[PDB]
Amino acid sequence: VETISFSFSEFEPGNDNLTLQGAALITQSGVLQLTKINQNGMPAWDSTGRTLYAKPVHIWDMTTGTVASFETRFSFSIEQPYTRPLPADGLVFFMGPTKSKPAQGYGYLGIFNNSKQDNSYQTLGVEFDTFSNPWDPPQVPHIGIDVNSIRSIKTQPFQLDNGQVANVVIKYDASSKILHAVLVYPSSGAIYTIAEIVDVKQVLPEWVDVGLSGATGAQRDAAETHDVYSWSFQASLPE
Amino acid sequence: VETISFSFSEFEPGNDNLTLQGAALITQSGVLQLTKINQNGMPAWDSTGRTLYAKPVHIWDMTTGTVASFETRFSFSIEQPYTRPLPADGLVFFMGPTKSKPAQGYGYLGIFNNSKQDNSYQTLGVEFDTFSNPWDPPQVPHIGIDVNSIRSIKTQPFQLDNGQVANVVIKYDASSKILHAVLVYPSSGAIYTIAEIVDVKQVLPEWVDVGLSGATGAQRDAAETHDVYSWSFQASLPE
Ligand SMILES: *[C@@H]1O[C@H](CO)[C@@H](O[C@@H]2O[C@H](CO)[C@@H](O[C@@H]3O[C@H](CO[C@H]4O[C@H](CO)[C@@H](O)[C@H](O)[C@@H]4O)[C@@H](O)[C@H](O[C@H]4O[C@H](CO)[C@@H](O)[C@H](O)[C@@H]4O)[C@@H]3O[C@@H]3OC[C@@H](O)[C@H](O)[C@H]3O)[C@H](O)[C@H]2NC(C)=O)[C@H](O[C@@H]2O[C@@H](C)[C@@H](O)[C@@H](O)[C@@H]2O)[C@H]1NC(C)=O
Ligand SMILES: *[C@@H]1O[C@H](CO)[C@@H](O[C@@H]2O[C@H](CO)[C@@H](O[C@@H]3O[C@H](CO[C@H]4O[C@H](CO)[C@@H](O)[C@H](O)[C@@H]4O)[C@@H](O)[C@H](O[C@H]4O[C@H](CO)[C@@H](O)[C@H](O)[C@@H]4O)[C@@H]3O[C@@H]3OC[C@@H](O)[C@H](O)[C@H]3O)[C@H](O)[C@H]2NC(C)=O)[C@H](O[C@@H]2O[C@@H](C)[C@@H](O)[C@@H](O)[C@@H]2O)[C@H]1NC(C)=O
Ligand SMILES: CC(=O)N[C@@H]1[C@@H](O)[C@@H](O)[C@@H](CO)O[C@@H]1O
Ligand SMILES: CC(=O)N[C@@H]1[C@@H](O)[C@@H](O)[C@@H](CO)O[C@@H]1O
Ligand SMILES: [Ca+2]
Ligand SMILES: [Ca+2]
Ligand SMILES: [Mn+2]
Ligand SMILES: [Mn+2]
Repeated sequence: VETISFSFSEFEPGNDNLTLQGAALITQSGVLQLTKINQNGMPAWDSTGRTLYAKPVHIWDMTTGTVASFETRFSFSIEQPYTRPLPADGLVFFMGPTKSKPAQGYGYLGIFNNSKQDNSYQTLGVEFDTFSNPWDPPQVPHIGIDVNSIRSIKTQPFQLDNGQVANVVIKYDASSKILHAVLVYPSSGAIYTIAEIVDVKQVLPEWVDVGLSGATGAQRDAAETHDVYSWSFQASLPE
Repeated sequence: VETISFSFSEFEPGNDNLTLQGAALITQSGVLQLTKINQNGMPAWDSTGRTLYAKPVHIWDMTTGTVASFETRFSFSIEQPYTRPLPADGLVFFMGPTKSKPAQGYGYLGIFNNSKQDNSYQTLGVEFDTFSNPWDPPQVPHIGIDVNSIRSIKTQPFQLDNGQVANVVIKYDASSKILHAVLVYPSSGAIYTIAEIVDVKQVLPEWVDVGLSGATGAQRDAAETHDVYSWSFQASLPE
């Protein structure tokens, strides 16, 4: 069995196990700030940042046809300081082709280039979307399961607890092909759940990079923070 | 669309919306004690209790072939006062034929009569099992999805936070046929998730009773409490 796992209870600056892209930065306090925070302490608009684990993960094998089961857990907080304009755009946990660079920001969250369902993306993502684009349901924020498109195959609205830490658990069981995600806010006790069938062999390449991406809006002050405090991941490929 | 819903933020003694069976009792403090608590305040062994909602729920229609999506949420606590003998047996949320009475207690949790996979049971259950029987995995406690049998089709071990309140969310999406459950302990922040494919049309009758059942052990002091503080449920059958 081929297993891979990592656990960051906090982030240390200078760590070579994470690939920081775009605006992503690790503070001295051990926080991963996906999107830019200005000197005045306010979140900057027109910002895109990603963080990828430094080693590729073997998700499935074409020869044997076996697929890996995996689980990831992370904690984040989103603070929206202004009433106007509407905050944007969100953050997303994703898996896609290795050696990838940031795609389009804003509503595309740094992982897509347009709003089409294109098999060439070879990307699976679980988004926490804060702005309603034309391809989105009217309710924001919402959790969404993205399969080769920013147009989610399933969404679940949730109430943002401004600035509070949210705990996320995402699990994929290869036998049943179920991707199940949970979001919990310890501050209010709120629990949100979402699940859908996803056959990763029809979406992802055999080896993928795993990461987090965040993005702020296309207009002045259409922004919010996208801070991550911890991140763990484990995958097991039966051989 | 045929919808049904109920929400008990607390339980009131004398309420005619709940059918209490066996040892089940609602205290003056508003707590639903599924299994017996002696005058000395200790849980009694050889006790079985259930609570069913007073109205049957339309889960699916044979004529149109449509099936309902549903969600239930409840909070409970299990206190295990002794080191020896091992505590038992657990509690379970279930759906089965209408007008049913308690079945065998102990490891059968008040909803099964033996350890066979029998289609005649017509029962679906999500258990929180505290004792390892011969049909159980060695790890206890564990969450389990029971389909016409006490021998779960899927299990997920969890660590009991003795006497602390646990929050449970169980959701069934008819379109994908996914039954997903989550258990969260606010006291420790622990989150457990479990999911599996279950086609209710192959298990349950068109109309079912929904309830909670709990049971203590077959030997002296092999017991624990099974207290429920709140319970909500909603089901929607598309027509
Ligand atoms: C977080 O980042 C950490 C820093 O990079 C990761 O730890 C490194 O993990 C490396 C594995 O990829 C590991 O590399 C090996 O280092 C050996 C020498 O260092 C050890 O022994 C020294 C004494 O001899 C001692 O002084 C050191 O303190 C270490 O104990 C070296 O012998 C190995 O070489 C063999 O294997 C390579 C292939 O991997 C062959 O090419 C080579 O011929 C030989 O057979 C190996 O060296 C690395 O080889 C590849 C090359 O590109 C690298 O430059 C070279 O370093 C390295 O020792 C540790 N560093 C430390 C300080 O521990 C950490 O990885 C996790 O933890 C390690 C221990 C391992 O279990 C990994 O699988 C884990 O992922 C990162 N953590 C995470 C979660 O990603
Ligand atoms: C928790 O338990 C509560 C107590 O039982 C539930 O509330 C009852 O819900 C009954 C519905 O099943 C409801 O029954 C009706 O009562 C009507 C008379 O009472 C009202 O009007 C009076 C003035 O006329 C007023 O004084 C009262 O305070 C009430 O406002 C009565 O007219 C209805 O009869 C019609 O419908 C029946 C069929 O249901 C026909 O048979 C009949 O010919 C007529 O057409 C009806 O009466 C009931 O009929 C069936 C019979 O077996 C019953 O004995 C008889 O009572 C009842 O009014 C309320 N009680 C109260 C105090 O509100 C509660 O139900 C939920 O809330 C209600 C309001 C409703 O929305 C339900 O759908 C909800 O489930 C239970 N809650 C839950 C979550 O289960
Ligand atoms: C398609 C696109 O990028 N849309 C963006 C949206 O994502 C958000 O950033 C918004 C902020 O006002 O600006 C545009 O509408
Ligand atoms: C099959 C059966 O009822 N087994 C029971 C088990 O469920 C538990 O109650 C135990 C307590 O010591 O006693 C027996 O082993
Ligand atoms: Ca959006
Ligand atoms: Ca058992
Ligand atoms: Mn969206
Ligand atoms: Mn069991």
